[PDB]
Amino acid sequence: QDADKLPHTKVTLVAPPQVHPHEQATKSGPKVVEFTMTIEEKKMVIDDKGTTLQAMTFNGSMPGPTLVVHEGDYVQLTLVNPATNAMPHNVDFHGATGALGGAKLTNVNPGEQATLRFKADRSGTFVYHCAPEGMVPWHVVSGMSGTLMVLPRDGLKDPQGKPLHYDRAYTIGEFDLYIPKGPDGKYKDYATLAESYGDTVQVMRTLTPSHIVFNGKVGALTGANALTAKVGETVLLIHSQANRDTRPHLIGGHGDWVWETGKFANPPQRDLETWFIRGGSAGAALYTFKQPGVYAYLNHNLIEAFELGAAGHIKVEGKWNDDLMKQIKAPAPIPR
Amino acid sequence: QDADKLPHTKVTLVAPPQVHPHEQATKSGPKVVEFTMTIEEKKMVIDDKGTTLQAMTFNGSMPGPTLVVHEGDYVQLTLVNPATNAMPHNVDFHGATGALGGAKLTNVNPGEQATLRFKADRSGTFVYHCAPEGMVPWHVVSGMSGTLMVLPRDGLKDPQGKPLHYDRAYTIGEFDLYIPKGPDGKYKDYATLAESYGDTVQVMRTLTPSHIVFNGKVGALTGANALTAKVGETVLLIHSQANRDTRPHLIGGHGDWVWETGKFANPPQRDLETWFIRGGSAGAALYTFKQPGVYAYLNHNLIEAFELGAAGHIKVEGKWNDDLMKQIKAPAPIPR
Amino acid sequence: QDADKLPHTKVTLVAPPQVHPHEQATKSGPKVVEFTMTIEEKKMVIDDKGTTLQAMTFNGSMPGPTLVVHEGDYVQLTLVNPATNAMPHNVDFHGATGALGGAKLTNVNPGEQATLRFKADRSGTFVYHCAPEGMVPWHVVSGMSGTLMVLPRDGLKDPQGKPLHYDRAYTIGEFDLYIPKGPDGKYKDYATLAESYGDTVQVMRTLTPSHIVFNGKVGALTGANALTAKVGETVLLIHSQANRDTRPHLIGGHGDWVWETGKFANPPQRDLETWFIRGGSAGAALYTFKQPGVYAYLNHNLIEAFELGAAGHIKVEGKWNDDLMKQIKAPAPIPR
Ligand SMILES: [Cu+2]
Ligand SMILES: [Cu+2]
Ligand SMILES: [Cu+2]
Ligand SMILES: [Cu+2]
Ligand SMILES: [Cu+2]
Ligand SMILES: [Cu+2]
Ligand SMILES: [Zn+2]
Ligand SMILES: [Zn+2]
Ligand SMILES: [Zn+2]
Repeated sequence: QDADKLPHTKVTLVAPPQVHPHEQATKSGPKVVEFTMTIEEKKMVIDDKGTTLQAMTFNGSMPGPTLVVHEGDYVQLTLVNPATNAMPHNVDFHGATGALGGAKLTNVNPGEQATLRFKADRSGTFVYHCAPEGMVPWHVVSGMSGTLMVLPRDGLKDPQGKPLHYDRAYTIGEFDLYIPKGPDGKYKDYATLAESYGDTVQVMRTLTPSHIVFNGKVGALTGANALTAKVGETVLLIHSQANRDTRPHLIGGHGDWVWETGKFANPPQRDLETWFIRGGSAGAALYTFKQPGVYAYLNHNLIEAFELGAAGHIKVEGKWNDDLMKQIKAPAPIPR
Repeated sequence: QDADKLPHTKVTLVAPPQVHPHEQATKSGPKVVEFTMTIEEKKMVIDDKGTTLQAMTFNGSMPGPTLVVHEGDYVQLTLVNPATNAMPHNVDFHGATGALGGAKLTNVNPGEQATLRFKADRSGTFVYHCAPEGMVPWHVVSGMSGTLMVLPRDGLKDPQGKPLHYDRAYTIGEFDLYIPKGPDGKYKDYATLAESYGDTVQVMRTLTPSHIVFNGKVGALTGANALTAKVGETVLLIHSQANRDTRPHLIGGHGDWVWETGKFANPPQRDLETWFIRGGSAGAALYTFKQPGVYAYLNHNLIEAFELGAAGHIKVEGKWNDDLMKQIKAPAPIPR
Repeated sequence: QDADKLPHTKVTLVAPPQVHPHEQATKSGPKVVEFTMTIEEKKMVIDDKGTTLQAMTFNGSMPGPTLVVHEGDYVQLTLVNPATNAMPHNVDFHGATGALGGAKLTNVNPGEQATLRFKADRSGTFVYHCAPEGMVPWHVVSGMSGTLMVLPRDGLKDPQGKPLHYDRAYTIGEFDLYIPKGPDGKYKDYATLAESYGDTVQVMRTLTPSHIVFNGKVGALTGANALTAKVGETVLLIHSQANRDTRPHLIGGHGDWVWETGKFANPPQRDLETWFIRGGSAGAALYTFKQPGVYAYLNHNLIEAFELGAAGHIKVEGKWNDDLMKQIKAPAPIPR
């Protein structure tokens, strides 16, 4: 026990899909790691036809940034709700024990801020999300979630206890969105956040999302914004879904080691084609690239991916390996 | 073999969320454990606006009571269908081998009763449900399911083979309900069970539940009816869903050890934030409370929980632990 | 490396639910295994009321046939798209590494054919499916998927490393179908494949299937077409779902050993009542029959099974075992 004896570090958060610099295995000791996050309500364009979402976010982004600590650290968050916002908010860390994830101790009306500490005594990727009483699903589906990664002190491990590592970490929040439609069957635009509410609840209750998006927008992780890697590189793909199940898949790739339930004291599974993230959870997959090219990373309900938007790209540099894959005969007429 | 050489015990069932008294590890030997259950059709109020369900139940409750035996025992059930009921019924134990779970050997018109025996040769929590030919989903979604827990003879075990135990067992049946609506868009009330049928089937086919409820009602496990524990206590949370997937989560807590597929010869997983119960199955989680307070136990599709009703509370007594969690700065104005 | 040094074998594919002859454990060495498949677009009757699907298939069947190799082999597929078809097509093997599963190297307009080779370096059942740019979900949901099983060289293994085997392999593709309805609320019939498109997309986007079917049709694996086994026999049930989650269950039976994620380097789970196939994946269960009779194999969302069609039968010959299950008292009046 006593956390007050311990050294402090301040961490500067970065925007998804990146994750702030951290060590995997560490020789360092339990610290009190300090973070600050600032809630921002805002309208966002979520697709290529100018449909908007009256959104709510931690730190301006969907998802919130990923916070990283080691098992044994103490997370200390200053949560700030500017008076420029319209709603109260709080925070529920699934990584934390007591007070409803910290939601009870972090209720912040606009103009307020609070500071929570909890011990990160359990390794894994864990969702955090806003949970204001009477209003939980709305705040979550409107964008208010992210990931806390608690790495084992000696870093990641395979089922045999052998070390595993990644060279690059990426963070993907998947967001099932419930955008209301007018009598004309066009999506509704709302002047304020409060005004989106009633109509939104009614779409939510149909359990049918209008949109399902990575990192805030259809196409968010495509084009200039595609993720990147090199043949030989190991990536950790962190995938959070605070409200609905999803099934990540890397087209042309695999999940070399996957913790689908996101909890690193458990052995991961290997060679996965498609894994499963349970709504209300974050999972983690390692992949070491072996072929160059553009890969698709997606929800493998293909409707949810291609029709609804749950899909991104990874652009991978390096040398083609004909042993792994070879075009023997290119497309050509069927021999007469 | 031969079951006829064996001693008999009669078990007196109790109503959910409690589970009848049983031993975990036992020095005792294979018995023929005798149970009796009586089907009851009845109208139930399922939410706080007086919406009713033309329900069908084992022993008067949703879910049915939980039956407990040890691996190697023989379950012997007398299933009674009173002439005061309108439908035939039977029973399908997923814990059992042959005759479609026992459904073929237990077809009981109103006024009849039958007695089934099967060997409980496989450990785990297992769903049982009514499965009358031509009418299976209807009977299941209208309430006719429950759990058979078959404990290992030497009790529960962690992945390393170390003993695990619970001090208190709770049983939660989650029920996706398909209540029809009138042209006025109000829920339909039906004078008889038979009359609910056609309209219900049509809602079912949309795969969109009107309600999703723990133990028969919205708010069933809240207020006076909240579950209870103490700091230091280990609870086993048994969660059945005979028809639809769900994703249990304990807010402010974890799944210390979880058998999401519900089968105790498999190693459980640890530190889970959210687990997954496959429709047609029962799972089991252990949690040892470390902080006092009211916890929410819920389906972490938050729409299904807060809008539709898949949520309950656990009221936990004891001493707050500031090491685990501490309000450093309560909500207060953002410093100018 | 070099695949060109290696011997070739030609495999003759068979129609589901059968799987072409293969060895489990093998003393043989890495070969280049050659397959050819021919795409066929066609109208199919999918239920007992003459509803049709403008379908697209590999080799004339839903699902495609199952291709079997051993870990270390090279799969070499000649994919043929006859000029009698209307669409371009390709193939994405989840078992393969690079070029989007091989989709990029296999784009075949009608009248063309291509040949792909990749190394099957990872054991498991893996989905393959057509993935033509701009048109992926449509081709997949209209029938274009199947399984590649890559067996370990020394065959299947339990979590302790002990050998496992099957005597009979069956392959089940489950297909969520999105059949449009007219203003009269009857299913739409389409003269051409291209004409089904726009309406189909709109049903897809509701994420509500009109039909969910094993192997192309409601009742496909029932009656004369039921699967078969004997008491004492071990079956491997391969279950693919290229687009949507499903939850296989064997009524009256179990999953003795189950790889729900379908990847044989992972330990399987035992005693499962219901397992979970993630959309975009194939899983595998072993079961050794202990009782004769007709079993139901189904998606245990019972609505999806009985209302929508995700259910088949297994007819099992042999001797009843009263130790496992016994009708103690048949149905008879409740004693006065
Ligand atoms: Cu909020
Ligand atoms: Cu939560
Ligand atoms: Cu019944
Ligand atoms: Cu069942
Ligand atoms: Cu195609
Ligand atoms: Cu795919
Ligand atoms: Zn590396
Ligand atoms: Zn205890
Ligand atoms: Zn055998």
